[PDB]
Amino acid sequence: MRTRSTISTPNGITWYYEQEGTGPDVVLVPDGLGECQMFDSSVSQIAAQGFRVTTFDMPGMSRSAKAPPETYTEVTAQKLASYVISVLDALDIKHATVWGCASGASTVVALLLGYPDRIRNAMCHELPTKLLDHLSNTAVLEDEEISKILANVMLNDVSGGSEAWQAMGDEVHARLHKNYPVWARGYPRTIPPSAPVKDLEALRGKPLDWTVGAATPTESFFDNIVTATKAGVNIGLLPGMHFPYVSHPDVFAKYVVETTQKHL
Amino acid sequence: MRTRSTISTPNGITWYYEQEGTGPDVVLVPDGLGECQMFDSSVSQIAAQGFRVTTFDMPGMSRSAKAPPETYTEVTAQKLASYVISVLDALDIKHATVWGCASGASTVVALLLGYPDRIRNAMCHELPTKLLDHLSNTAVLEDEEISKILANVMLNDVSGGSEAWQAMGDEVHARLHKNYPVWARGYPRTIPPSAPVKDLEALRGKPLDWTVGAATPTESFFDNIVTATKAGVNIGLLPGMHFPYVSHPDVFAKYVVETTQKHL
Ligand SMILES: C[C@H]1CCC[C@@H](O)CCC/C=C/c2cc(O)cc(O)c2C(=O)O1
Ligand SMILES: C[C@H]1CCC[C@@H](O)CCC/C=C/c2cc(O)cc(O)c2C(=O)O1
Repeated sequence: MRTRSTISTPNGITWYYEQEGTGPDVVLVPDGLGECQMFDSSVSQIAAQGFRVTTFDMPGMSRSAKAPPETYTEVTAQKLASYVISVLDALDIKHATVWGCASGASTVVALLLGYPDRIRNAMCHELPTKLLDHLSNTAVLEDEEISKILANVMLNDVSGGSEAWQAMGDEVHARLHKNYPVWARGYPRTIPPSAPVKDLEALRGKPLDWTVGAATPTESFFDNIVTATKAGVNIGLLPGMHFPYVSHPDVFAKYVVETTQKHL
Repeated sequence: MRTRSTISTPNGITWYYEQEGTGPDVVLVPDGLGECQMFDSSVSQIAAQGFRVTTFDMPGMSRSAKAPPETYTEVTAQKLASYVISVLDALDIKHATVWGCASGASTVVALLLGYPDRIRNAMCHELPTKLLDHLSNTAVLEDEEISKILANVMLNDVSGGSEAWQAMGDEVHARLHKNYPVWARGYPRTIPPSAPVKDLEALRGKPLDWTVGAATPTESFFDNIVTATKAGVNIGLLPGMHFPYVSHPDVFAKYVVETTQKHL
């Protein structure tokens, strides 16, 4: 049985969140698009091994759109880690395993470095460290231009699984549609320079497990692989590209549970 | 003015080879397909910056097909390094900068480790260290079935640039056609276990520059990036996939000259 509800935190944000299961806490942090329905079937699968799985739309996105502007403009890993700690405080989640891709990847690493007593272990996927002009440039476009371009980039290029991406269904793509412009304006200029992965030696020894997409072109996250290896941090592959929890939910969920079990 | 000629080495191989320019020696070793026409426009570009550029079809391939069977069956980095040393002996090339992709990548690092006095510096691209069963399994297919499959894999998937691949023209594709089966039967089962990168500390400090394709899916040469980083070896990207000297000849040739200049 899945809890679907809202909860507020004193930084002005009213989070849509979901939660299933009983056990050690595992938290699934969304990617830049902030849409936690992406995790839907994995939440059930992780929870069915023995875990409490919690997830939530991110601030200004989808059903957590009721939030102040500092919360989705000039976004940084450190700001997002703060937000996620706040919703963990509110849900009384004291010690959490965390997953995150993209801006969520930067969030979970910032979580791990910033709040080490809170984080049992952190799985980051495809941590954006480099400014990409094709993304940054969309921000100056009109909202509806942005949705069209980005919806298409996800559908045809980088879902890692187009049928799975389509099958999320119309409600989700209608929420995504509204999120594309707030993401485009809030994330790509300021998320990469905030990458909390320039201090190699802070990563060393930490309980951190890094993945990249198997089918993702090598240039996108080449740098993650270099950085992990310099720092001794476990690094490997999941199938797909940026959304393995959409395209390969079974392999995704198995990986989250195995990795969490490694750290109980 | 380009020398196009043959020369014979005492291991039974008659090499087709080409050579242009005057300067320090730079040697372009083909990938598994053994076809040196792939380097055509680069040979002129590299040479025009004050190098003597040499290249050749590989044994049992294209115009270097007159060779004994040991030279293109159960092929290995160490065997290939031997073969190229032999043709460098014959052409009286005493010190050489070397490039190689794929089996050529393995060859040039075996060269570097095995004949250090001979190798000024080695650029290796996409060094195959893993057995792939989809490749190994083509070997039992009918020659002509292997050509069709493999011609099509290069054209549609892994060229890194279809137009450029097509533009090489009919003569080269007709030589490739014959090479695909010799390659499939000779290389994929035995080239990877011969990977001369299991001794990390032999690589350390050597004058080696490693690249992978930018557009190449991350899983194919993930392991190169890990291995280079562990060994302090310089590692970066070129555009395209397995054949940057076909798809991006300009950036290929610039990279070979810049990198060679770093080592005079
Ligand atoms: C929203 C996803 C879209 C993936 C598109 C994907 O194809 C582009 C992948 C590289 C960029 C991801 C990205 C980069 C940033 O600077 C900030 C981010 O929040 C992301 C990120 O979350 O990417
Ligand atoms: C000729 C190309 C095949 C291109 C398909 C290419 O996409 C196949 C995947 C990469 C591996 C290539 C490879 C592997 C080996 O064990 C030995 C080899 O000589 C190669 C190699 O030369 O690769």
